Formats: sequence, C-alpha cells, structure tokens
Amino acid sequence: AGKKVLIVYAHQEPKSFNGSLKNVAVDELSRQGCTVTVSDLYAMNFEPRATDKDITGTLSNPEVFNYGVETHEAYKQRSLASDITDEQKKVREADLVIFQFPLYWFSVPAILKGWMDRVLCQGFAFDIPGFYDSGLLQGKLALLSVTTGGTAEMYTKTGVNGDSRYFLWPLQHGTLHFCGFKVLAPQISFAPEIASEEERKGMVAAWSQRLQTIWKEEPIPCTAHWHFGQ
Amino acid sequence: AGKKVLIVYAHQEPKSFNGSLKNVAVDELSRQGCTVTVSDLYAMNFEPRATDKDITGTLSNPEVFNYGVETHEAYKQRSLASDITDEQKKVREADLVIFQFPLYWFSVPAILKGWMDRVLCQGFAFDIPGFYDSGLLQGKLALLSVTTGGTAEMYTKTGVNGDSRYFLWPLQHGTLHFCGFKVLAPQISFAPEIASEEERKGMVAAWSQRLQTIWKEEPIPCTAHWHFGQ
Ligand SMILES: Cc1cc2nc3c(=O)[nH]c(=O)nc-3n(C[C@H](O)[C@H](O)[C@H](O)COP(=O)(O)OP(=O)(O)OC[C@H]3O[C@@H](n4cnc5c(N)ncnc54)[C@H](O)[C@@H]3O)c2cc1C
Ligand SMILES: Cc1cc2nc3c(=O)[nH]c(=O)nc-3n(C[C@H](O)[C@H](O)[C@H](O)COP(=O)(O)OP(=O)(O)OC[C@H]3O[C@@H](n4cnc5c(N)ncnc54)[C@H](O)[C@@H]3O)c2cc1C
Ligand SMILES: NC(=O)c1cc(N2CC2)c([N+](=O)[O-])cc1[N+](=O)[O-]
Ligand SMILES: NC(=O)c1cc(N2CC2)c([N+](=O)[O-])cc1[N+](=O)[O-]
Ligand SMILES: [Zn+2]
Ligand SMILES: [Zn+2]
Repeated sequence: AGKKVLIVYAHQEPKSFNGSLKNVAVDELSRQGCTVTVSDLYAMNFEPRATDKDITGTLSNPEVFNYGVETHEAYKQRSLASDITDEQKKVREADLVIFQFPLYWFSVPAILKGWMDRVLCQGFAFDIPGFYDSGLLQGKLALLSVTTGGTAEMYTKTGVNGDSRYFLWPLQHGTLHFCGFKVLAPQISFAPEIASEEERKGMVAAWSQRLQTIWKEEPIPCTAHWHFGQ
Repeated sequence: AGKKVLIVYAHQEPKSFNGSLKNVAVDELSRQGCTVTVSDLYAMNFEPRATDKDITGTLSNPEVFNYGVETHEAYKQRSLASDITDEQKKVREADLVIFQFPLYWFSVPAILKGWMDRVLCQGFAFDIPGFYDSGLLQGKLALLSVTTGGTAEMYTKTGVNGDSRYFLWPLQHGTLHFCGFKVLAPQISFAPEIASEEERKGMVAAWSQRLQTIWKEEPIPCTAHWHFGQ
C-alpha cells in the first residue's frame, strides 16, 4: 500500500525559495511512488474570506448570519462551495498534509489562513465533542515547512524574536492537533534571502534528504512543554 | 488634545455579539469626544491576499516577484494600491488601534490577517533598523478585543486549550510590539454563544465600562515571560 500527500503551498513566485522547497517535495515524494497533489493557493486565486457565499444552499438563518453554524450545516447538507469541498476531498484522502509557506507576522500568509478557516469546518475536521485526540482527522500526519526573514539566533529564547517554537503553537496545537492530526517536527529554513547561494542549496538539500525517510519519523509530542519549555 | 481611535473590525454580521462590542466602542469613545473610525473589513470586501496587484504601475523586478521588496519600494515611491494607503492613513493618525474579532484558529480571521499582511509594510510600520521598541508606530497604543467559542476554563494552563496568553504571542509581540505599538491588556469575551442573553449583556457593559478609563491604563510588558510565565 502507498501513501497520499497533499502540499498546501502559499507563495506568489515559482522561482522563490518556497517554490524550490515545494518542487523538491513533489519530486522526492513522486520518486517514492507517493500519490501527490499540490494546492497552489495564489495560482488558484483561492478565496480567504469567510462569507455567506461559502454556502450554496438555503442559508438556514438568513436574519442573523453565523458562519460557524451555517457552514456546519452546509457540510451536512453537502451544500458548501465547491472550492471548499474540493479541498476537503484532498484532505480526506491524504495521509500526509505538508504546508509550505513563508512566515508572515509569526503566522501563515492570509490566503493560507483562509484555507484553514474555510476548509477545516465543523463536521469535517472536528466536532463538539471530537477534537484534539478525538479530532476527525486522526490517523493523518501534518508538517509545517516554514521559511523566515529572521535568522536562527533571533529565534532563540535569548534572541529578539523568542524561540521559533513559540509561534508554532496556534498552528501545531490550536489547529492541526485540534483536528486530530499527528504533527511531525517542523522544517524551518531560516533566513534564505540573507544566506549564500550554497547555504540555500544546502537548505533545499536538507529538506529532500529529510523527505526520503519521512514515513519513518515519529510525531513530536504536541504539548505546551514542547512549544514553551518549563 | 482629544485622541483618535481606529477600530479594525472583522465580523460578517452586524447583529452579532462582535457587532455589539464594536457598536458600544464607537458609542462610548464618541461620547468621550474621541475621533472614531471603523474599518469594517467584510463590508469593505477588503482584499486579504498579498499579490503584485498591491503595487501600482511598474514593478521593480517583474521577472522574479518578491512581495516584501516590492511593497517596501512602492511605499517609498508612493505607488501602493489605494486600499492599502487608505488604511495606512487611518493608522498613522490613530493614537489607539482596537482590533475587534472572533478567534479563528487561535488567531485572527484571514480577512484581518490580510489587513496586517498588506497594511503593515516596511517603511510604514517598521524598518531595519527600526522595529520592536524602535518600530515606526511607536507612541501608538493597540488592544485586541477578541471573542472565543471556548470557555475561560479551557484557556487556562491546565485547560484543554492552554493559557490564552500562548495564542496572543504572534499578535501582541510578533506583530504589534514589532511595529512599536504599546499593547493594552486584551479584552477577551469568553464563549458568548453559550452564555445567557443577560450574561452577553453583562460582557458588553464590561467592555463599555473598561473603555471609560482606557486612556488611564498602562501597557502590558510585552515579553516572552508575560506570555509564557508564571
Ligand atoms: C507581509 C510579510 C510579513 C513577514 N513577517 C515575518 C515575520 O513575522 N518573521 C520573519 O521572520 N519573517 C517575516 N517575513 C519575511 C518572510 O518570511 C521571508 O521574506 C520569506 O520566508 C523568505 O522566503 P522566500 O521564498 O520568499 O525567499 P526568496 O526571496 O525567494 O529567496 C531566497 C533566495 O534563494 C534563491 N533560491 C530559490 N530557490 C533556490 C534553490 N533551489 N537553491 C538555491 N537558491 C534558491 C532565491 O532566488 C533567493 O535569492 C515577512 C514578510 C512579509 C512579506
Ligand atoms: C473558522 C472558525 C474558527 C474558529 N476557531 C476558534 C478557535 O480557535 N478557538 C475558539 O475558542 N473559538 C473558535 N471559533 C469560534 C469563534 O471564536 C466564536 O464562534 C465567536 O467568537 C463568537 O462570537 P460572535 O460575535 O460570532 O457570536 P454570536 O454568534 O453573534 O452569538 C452571540 C449571541 O449574542 C447575540 N447578541 C448580539 N449582540 C448582543 C447584545 N448586545 N446583547 C445580548 N446579546 C447579543 C447574538 O444574537 C447571538 O445570538 C471559530 C469559529 C470559526 C467560524
Ligand atoms: N528576519 C527579520 O528580521 C524579520 C524581517 C521581516 N521582514 C523583511 C520582511 C519581518 N516582518 O516583516 O515582519 C519580521 C522579521 N522578524 O525577525 O521578526
Ligand atoms: N468552544 C470550543 O470548544 C471551540 C469551538 C470551536 N468552534 C466553533 C468552531 C473551535 N474552533 O473552531 O476551532 C475551537 C474551540 N476551542 O475551544 O478550541
Ligand atoms: Zn498539541
Ligand atoms: Zn513584545
């Protein structure tokens, strides 16, 4: 039996360092025999805004619009917009979701935030109850592959930015773990715009090399202690 | 004399609890004689995606698009899209910026993420050097007014979600502090949807009351210790 991978990719420029890391992931996972799909959010002009257009059916309560409630129900009625349900198919079938993005404001670019907000709806990714370790995507793996402007030392506890692990918490725990994913350790490629040609090559090579044995890695313990120390 | 307030507001439904919190803020700050402006993102259909459309006319390097470089240059050359510069004008003039939003995945809704992404460009909100306490918005105050689905107990260190301060980091430190704002203590309105109508009313009264003395408040210390201590 093989493995299915979805790469959710958020960068405007094919020739960027992010583009290189995404292409390398496709090549290496494809070479392994994996089933691979890429959602290139900017080329898709993916809609990030959570709005009433996300539901192609009778809006249940059209007097007071509640996005959570309307999308939950629309999920059950199979009446979500097709951009959403197309992504949900991709996610439903994946054994591994990789997110490839440059860090914007200690988080994901908005187009990618919008993918999280609209795709990962109640009924689909979680239920109440049915989250964290009972999240509806248990059994899947997830991996953040992030590039920064800041260097590694800036992202240490004694540095100006604090530990890079600090900003991971809403993504790794708040989102991914919440939906039931097991989380592989993040790939962080620090400061590529500042690095030499060779350092950049080494970072891209370190990532393809990691992907070779990706199916053998254990998930991190996705806890407050992993992220915060103490 | 006076002060000016910008409320950056991210909720699709005026009749929502978020809508009431926004309306009470406008009411009360207004009554005080403040100048008040609301950027109602969803009603503006505000563009969240960071794209080459954000630069007017001809790019500095159209072969390889770098969003950061291009927006930094367009800022100096006064060629940023008018939707961005319209917001920058509001922020420039503000003494206090209030963010009013529902928590979406331990962060801001994507439409508001894209506000941050596209509005707070280099040259305007920060430079290098010129960030953290030297950020270019220094002397300004910022405050997150956030509503949750989860209860206050869920957002303790021993609750399922972890302390609320953990998720504030990318916003308060990574973004607001980084641009030089001083950050007032967040206003967190826990689980309104679950509350009685009377409880909801009490939380709107509490927000109004706090705003009566907002100008008397001191900033939090925006450190890793505040967020992850103790
Ligand atoms: C809105 C905004 C907010 C930001 N917020 C933050 C923040 O909170 N924290 C932070 O740390 N940073 C922040 N940044 C910076 C951003 O994270 C970095 O600029 C980004 O991660 C760099 O990735 P890139 O793919 O765009 O690099 P690129 O600019 O594309 O370039 C890296 C270099 O490597 C070259 N390259 C491409 N492919 C290869 C390859 N295969 N082999 C060798 N070289 C290659 C490229 O041509 C280029 O010269 C922010 C930037 C923006 C625009
Ligand atoms: C995509 C997505 C991701 C989410 N992620 C998270 C997460 O990470 N963590 C989390 O905790 N939550 C999360 N949530 C939940 C979200 O934070 C809450 O649903 C939201 O904060 C509730 O605020 P509201 O304004 O929308 O409530 P409302 O639905 O508007 O409900 C409150 C009630 O108050 C009523 N009301 C309005 N004004 C008044 C007034 N003046 N007096 C009395 N009653 C009034 C309204 O009629 C309504 O019935 C997420 C939701 C979505 C859709
Ligand atoms: N590496 C950095 O010094 C850096 C660079 C940028 N810049 C160039 C886009 C941003 N940022 O925009 O938020 C933030 C940081 N930071 O470390 O927090
Ligand atoms: N009150 C909650 O239990 C709750 C509800 C939602 N809901 C309404 C969509 C989300 N969330 O979306 O991630 C998160 C939580 N949470 O505590 O982490
Ligand atoms: Zn976790
Ligand atoms: Zn800080």
